[PDB]
Amino acid sequence: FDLTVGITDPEKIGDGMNAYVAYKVTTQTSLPMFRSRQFAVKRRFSDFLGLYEKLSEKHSQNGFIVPPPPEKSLIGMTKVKVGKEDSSSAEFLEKRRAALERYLQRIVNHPTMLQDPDVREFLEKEELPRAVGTQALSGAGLLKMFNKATDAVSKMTIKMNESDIWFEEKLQEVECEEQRLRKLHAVVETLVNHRKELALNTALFAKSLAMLGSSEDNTALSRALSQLAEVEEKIEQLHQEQANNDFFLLAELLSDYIRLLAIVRAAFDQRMKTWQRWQDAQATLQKKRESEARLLWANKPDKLQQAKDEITEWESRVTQYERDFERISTVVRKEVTRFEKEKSKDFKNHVMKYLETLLHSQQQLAKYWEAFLPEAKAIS
Repeated sequence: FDLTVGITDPEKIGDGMNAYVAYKVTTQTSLPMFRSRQFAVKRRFSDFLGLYEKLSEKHSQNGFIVPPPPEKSLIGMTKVKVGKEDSSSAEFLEKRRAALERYLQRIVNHPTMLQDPDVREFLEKEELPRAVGTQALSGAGLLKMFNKATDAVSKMTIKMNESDIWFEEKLQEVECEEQRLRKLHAVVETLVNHRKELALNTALFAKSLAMLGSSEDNTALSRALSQLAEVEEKIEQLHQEQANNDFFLLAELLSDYIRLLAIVRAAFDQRMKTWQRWQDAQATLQKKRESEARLLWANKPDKLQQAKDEITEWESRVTQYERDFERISTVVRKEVTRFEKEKSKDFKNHVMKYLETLLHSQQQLAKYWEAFLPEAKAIS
């Protein structure tokens, strides 16, 4: 609907390792679910992240993807792309703001799940939202580790279902995706390596004019070289700004593509879990109760009514699983059609960044080269 935020208020408590900021959020969307219709909240970086990961666990157990926030607490410390949570204090605040508004736009991008009242009232107020969210409670961590170790053994026969007709595309694109993101972000790290010393070389190009000041001083030469100074500074500013912004755009796109793909691979892993749930449910309910029917001639009506209500309730649970297969697959239809429209949306976003680079390149290159035109038609 309406989302126009102003990220302000750098309330720094500690500097260096994982700086926590109560930053301003100008809360739009004046729909009548939002009470005051004009309000701005503060959001403390120690507070809302843990509660949002709690709510992310909640809408993960019914089954959805999460938008990645600015990450911390073993998520923003262990190989986001390199690491360095020490740098999230003063210089990568712009990276925090960028991925923060990516997170906010992806919050907007689930309009069916946008009608969640608790997170709307929490982002609607500024209440210092429940500061116990900074946490280390990974007792489910090793649990899901050996669950992943079991799924890596027992995924194969369930892959052969109708799931294959929907997963062969995702497997092909995740193989091509990990190949192209390996190559592309390796190019990004080499860009981080050499664009900075390229900017330093442009600074030494400027200092070469003082080196010319240590030589013959002719003013016709001096005007030309002092004009070339601001020429190379404009060129350095333009393409270094492009090499910064478009490349961390594509880096954030690769990162949240990785995280959303990991979420949906985990979701199909839970669908395989529900497969083995109904499978061993049916195996116990049939084998054990036809072993009771087998043991009819231990004649009492106790195991007869036990057989009856056990097969009734537990095959009702089996039918719950076989209907929840269409429920989970329908949720999969929803979130993968969300993926096609979201891929279209952020492909449009980085392609409008490309043609926006073309547009500001057109108007900037045009304006300062026509500003250089009279001093090209005259002495430089």
